[PDB]
Amino acid sequence: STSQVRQNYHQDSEAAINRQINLELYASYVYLSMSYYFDRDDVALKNFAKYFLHQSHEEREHAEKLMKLQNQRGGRIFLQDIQKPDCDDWESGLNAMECALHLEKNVNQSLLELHKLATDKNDPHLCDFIETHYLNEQVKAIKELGDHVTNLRKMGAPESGLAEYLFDKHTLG
Amino acid sequence: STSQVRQNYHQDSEAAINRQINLELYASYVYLSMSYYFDRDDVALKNFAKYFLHQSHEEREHAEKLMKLQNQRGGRIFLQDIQKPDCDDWESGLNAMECALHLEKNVNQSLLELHKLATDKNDPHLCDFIETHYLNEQVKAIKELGDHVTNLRKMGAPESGLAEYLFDKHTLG
Amino acid sequence: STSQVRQNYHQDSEAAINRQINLELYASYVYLSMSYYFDRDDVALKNFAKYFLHQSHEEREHAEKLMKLQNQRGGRIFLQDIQKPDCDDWESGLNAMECALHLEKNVNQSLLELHKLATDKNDPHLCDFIETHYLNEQVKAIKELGDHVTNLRKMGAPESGLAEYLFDKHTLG
Amino acid sequence: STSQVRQNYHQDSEAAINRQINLELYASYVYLSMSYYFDRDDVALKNFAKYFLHQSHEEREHAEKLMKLQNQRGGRIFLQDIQKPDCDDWESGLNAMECALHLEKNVNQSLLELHKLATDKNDPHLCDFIETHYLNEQVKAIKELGDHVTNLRKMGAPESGLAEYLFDKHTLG
Amino acid sequence: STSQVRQNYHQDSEAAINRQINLELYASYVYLSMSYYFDRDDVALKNFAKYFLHQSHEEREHAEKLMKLQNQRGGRIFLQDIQKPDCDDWESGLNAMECALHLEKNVNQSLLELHKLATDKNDPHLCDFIETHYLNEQVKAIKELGDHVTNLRKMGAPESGLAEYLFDKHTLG
Amino acid sequence: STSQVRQNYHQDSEAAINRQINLELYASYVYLSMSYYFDRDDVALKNFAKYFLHQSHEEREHAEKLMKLQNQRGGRIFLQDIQKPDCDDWESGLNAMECALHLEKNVNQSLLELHKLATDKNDPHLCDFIETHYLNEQVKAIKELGDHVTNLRKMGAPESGLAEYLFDKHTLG
Ligand SMILES: [Mg+2]
Ligand SMILES: [Mg+2]
Ligand SMILES: [Mg+2]
Ligand code: NA
Ligand code: NA
Ligand code: NA
Ligand code: NA
Ligand code: NA
Ligand code: NA
Repeated sequence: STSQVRQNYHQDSEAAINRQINLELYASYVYLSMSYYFDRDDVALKNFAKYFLHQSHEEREHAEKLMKLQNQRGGRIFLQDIQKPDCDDWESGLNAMECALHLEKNVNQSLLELHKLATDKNDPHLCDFIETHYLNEQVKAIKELGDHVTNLRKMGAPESGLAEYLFDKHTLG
Repeated sequence: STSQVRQNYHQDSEAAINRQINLELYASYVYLSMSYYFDRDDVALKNFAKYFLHQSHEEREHAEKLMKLQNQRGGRIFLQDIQKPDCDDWESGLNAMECALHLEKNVNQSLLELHKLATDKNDPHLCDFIETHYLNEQVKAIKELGDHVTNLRKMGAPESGLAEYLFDKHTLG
Repeated sequence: STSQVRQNYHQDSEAAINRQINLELYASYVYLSMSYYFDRDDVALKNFAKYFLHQSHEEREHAEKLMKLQNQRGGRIFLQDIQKPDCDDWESGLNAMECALHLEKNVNQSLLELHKLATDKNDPHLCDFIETHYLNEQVKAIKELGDHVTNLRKMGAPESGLAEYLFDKHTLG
Repeated sequence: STSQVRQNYHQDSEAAINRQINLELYASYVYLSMSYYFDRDDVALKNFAKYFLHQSHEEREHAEKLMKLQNQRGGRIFLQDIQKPDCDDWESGLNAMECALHLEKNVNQSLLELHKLATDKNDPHLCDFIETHYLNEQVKAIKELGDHVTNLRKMGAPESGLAEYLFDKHTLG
Repeated sequence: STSQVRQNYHQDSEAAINRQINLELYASYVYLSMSYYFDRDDVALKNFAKYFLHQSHEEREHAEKLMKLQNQRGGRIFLQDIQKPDCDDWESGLNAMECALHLEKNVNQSLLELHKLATDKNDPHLCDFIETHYLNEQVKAIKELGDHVTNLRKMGAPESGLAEYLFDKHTLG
Repeated sequence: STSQVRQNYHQDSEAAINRQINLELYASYVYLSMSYYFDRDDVALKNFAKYFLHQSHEEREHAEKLMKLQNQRGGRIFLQDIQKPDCDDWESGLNAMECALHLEKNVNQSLLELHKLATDKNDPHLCDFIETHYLNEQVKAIKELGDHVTNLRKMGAPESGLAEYLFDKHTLG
C-alpha cells in the first residue's frame, strides 16, 4: 500500500494537504463568482472582473501545485465537493474586496496550521514547501487586498459609484 | 428586477445555462482528477497527465464562456456545489479514456437538450451560441476520445503496460 | 421576372430584408445625429462624438451587408426614405446612451422577427446569415450600451457634468 | 440661445448649410442605390458597383464636413428625412453615369447658391470653406463623369453590352 | 454495430450524407469534363479551363469534408458509382456556365433537403455543419455563375467568339 | 472532324488513353475509400488515412495528365462512369496495403499494354510519354507498397494491432 517514494510523510500531513487542496479550489471558485458578478450589466466594472478572474486562476494554480506535492511525497489525492460561494451577489467592489481579504486570511490561517503540523511531524521538506510557495504569497495577497480596501473606503466606496469607477480605472486597470 | 439588456431570454433558458455551467465545472474537475491520477508515482504516464490537465483547463474555459453568455443576455449566474468525481483511482489509461468519452457524451447530451429548449423558446441567438461554440467541439472531442480508446484497445490496453507506455509516448506525447 | 440565381427565397423574406435595410440606415442616421450633438461647442464631449460616429458607420456597414445579401439571393432592393431621428438635441451623454440602447433593442427585435420569418419559410441560409452576422452583434452592442448606462448612472450622470467628462475620458477615450 | 463661439454667422447661412447637409446625404443615398443596382446578378458590373459605392461614401464624408462646419460656427444642425432616390432600376452604366452627372451638377448649383449667400452676408470664412472643400471637388467630379459618359457613348453604350463590360474593366477597374 | 461515438445521428441523416457525397463527387467530375473541354485545341479558352478545374478540385474538397463529417458522427461511408457527366462537348463558354449554374442549384437543392431532414430529426450539429460549410458557399457560387452568365450574354456569347475570348481574358484571367 | 493538331495518333491509342483515364480515376476513388476507412473511429490510423488520401490525389493528377495528353495529340476525351471500389471495409492496414499493391500492379499492366499498343502503332511520342511519366512511377509505387506489406507482415499485422499502430507511427508518420 505504501508508495515506493514515500519517506517522512505523515498521514496527518497527507490529510491536511488534501484539505488545503479543497480550500484552494474553493477560493478559486469564490473568485470566479466575484469576477462574473462584476461582469453583470448592472455592475459593469470590467477591471474588477479581470482582477478576480486572475485571482481565480491563480488559486487553481495553487491547488494544482498542492496536488503535485501530494504525488511527489507519495500521498494520495482524495478530492471532495467544492462548495458554492457564500454569496451570489457581492454588492459592491468594496464588499468584494473585503470578502476577498477575509478569504485570503482564512486560507493563510489554514496554511499556518498546516505548517505547524508539518513542524510537529518533523517534515522539513513540507515546511519548506509551505514557506517557499504559499506563506509569502498569502502575506502579499493580504497586503494588496488591504491596500485596495483602504483606498476604496477613503475614496468613498461603496456609496460613491464614482469612487468604484475611478478605482476600477486607475488601480485595477 | 429585469435586466436592462434582457430580450428574448426565457427563464427556462437561464436555468438551463446555469445547469450547463455547473456541468462544465464538474467536467473540468473530473479531468483534473484524472490528470493527477496519471501523475502518481505508481502510474507515471506523464502525457496522459498532460492531456487530461489540458482538458480540465478547456472545460473551465467552456464554463466561463457560458457565464459570459449568461451576463450578456441579462440572466443571473447562480453557482452550485461542484460534485467530486465518481472515482479517485482511474485504474488505467484506457479506463480513463473510456470514462472521458462517457463524460463528453453526457455533456453533449446536455447541450443537445439545451439547444432543443432554445429552439422551443424561439431563441435563435442562444441556439447559434450553442451551435457555434459547443456542439462541434463536443463532436470533435468525442471522435478524438473514441479514436484513443480504439487505439489503446487494439494495442492491448489495459493489460499491456507496454501498450499504454507507447500510446503515452507516440499519440499523447 | 424571377432572378436566375433565386432559390428558396420567399417574397416575404425579400420584403422583410428591405425593411431591415431601411431600419439599419435609420439607425446609422440616428447615431450620426448623436455624434454631432456631442460635437457641439456647448456639449463638447469628443469621445462621445467619436463613439457615436463609429456606431453610425457600423450601422451603414450592416445595411450594405443586407443589400449584398438581397442581391446574392436574387431579391430586389427597394429603398425608402430614411426618417429623421426623433431628437435634434440628445440632452446628455446618459440620455444618448439610453436612446442608443433602446434603438439597438428595437433593431434586435426586428432581427428576431426576421429570423422567425426565415425559419417559418424554411430558409436556413437566411436564418444562418442573420445568426452569423447580426444576432450576436446585437447582443454585444446591447450589453456594451447597458454597461455604459450603468456606469454613467452610478457616476452621477446626467447631473454630474464631471461624471460625463470622466466617462468620456476614461471609458470612451 | 446664441452660441458662445458664434461670430459673423447669419441665420440664412445656417439654414442653407442644413439644406446642403441634407442634399449631400441624399446624394450619398443615390450613389448607394446605383452601386447595389450594379451588384445585381442580372447587371453584374462589379467596377461600376465599386465606383458608385466609393462615391456614396465620399458624399457622406462631405455631409459630415458640413456638419462639422455648422458646429464650428455655432449653428445648430437640424436633420430632415433623406428622400429615396428617383429610381430603383438605373437601366445601364451609361444611364447611371448620366444621372450621376445630373446629380453632381445639381449639388454644384446648390453650392454656388450657398457661396452667393455667404458673399451677400459678408461671411468670408464660409465663402472660403465652400471654395476650398467643395467647388473644385464638384468641378472635378463633373469633369470625370462627363468623360465617362463621353467614353461610354462613343463605345456604343448602352446597347453594346460589350461596351459597358470593357468600360467597367478598363476605366473603372 | 453502433459506433462508440454515435449520438443523435439518425439513419436517414447518414443515408442523406452518403447521397450528398456522391453528388459532390459527381459535380467534381462534371467540372473536370468542362475544364478539359476548354483545353481542347478547337476551343482553346485557357482561363475557362482553369476556372472549371478549380471548381472540380473544390467539389472534391466538399465531398471529402462530408466524408469526414460522416466518420465524426459515427456513420459509415458507402460509396457508389460516379456517373459520367451528361455531356462530352459543352458547346461554348456560355453553355458551360449555364450548365454549371444548373448544377450548383441542384446541389443547393439537395443541401436544402438535407438541412430540412436534419431539422426534422432534431440534429442541430448537422444543421449547423450544413449552414456553416455549404449553404453560403452555394449561394456565393450561384451568384458568381449567374454574374458570369449575365456578362457573357450581354457581351454576345456564344455567337461572339470575341465575346468569349475577352471574357476569358478579363474576368476569368 | 480531324483535329488540326493531330499527327501520328491512332484511333486505338486515343481509345486506350480514354480507358487509362478511367482506370486512373478509379484508382483515385479506391484510395479515397481506403483513406476514409482509416479515418473511422473504430480503426483510427491517421497516418494510413493520410497516406491513402495522398495516393488518391496523386492518382487524380495522373488522370488529369492523361487528359492533357489527349488534348495535346488532338484526341477527344470521352469520360465513363467511375465504378465504386470493390470494398467499403478494408479490414486492416495490411489488407489495404495488399489491395493497393494489387491495384498498382493492375494499373501498371494496363500501362504496359498501352505502351505495347503505342509501339505497334509507331507512336514514339506516346511511348515516351508513358515511359517518362508513368512506368517508373508505377515501379516505384509497387516497390514502396511491397516494402510496406513486408514490414507489416513481419511486425505481425493484421492480428497485432500494436504492429499496425507502430507502423502507422514510424513508417507512415
Ligand atoms: Mg447556425
Ligand atoms: Mg480589351
Ligand atoms: Mg516505438
Ligand atoms: Na491560494
Ligand atoms: Na465542455
Ligand atoms: Na445594425
Ligand atoms: Na458632395
Ligand atoms: Na459542392
Ligand atoms: Na496512377
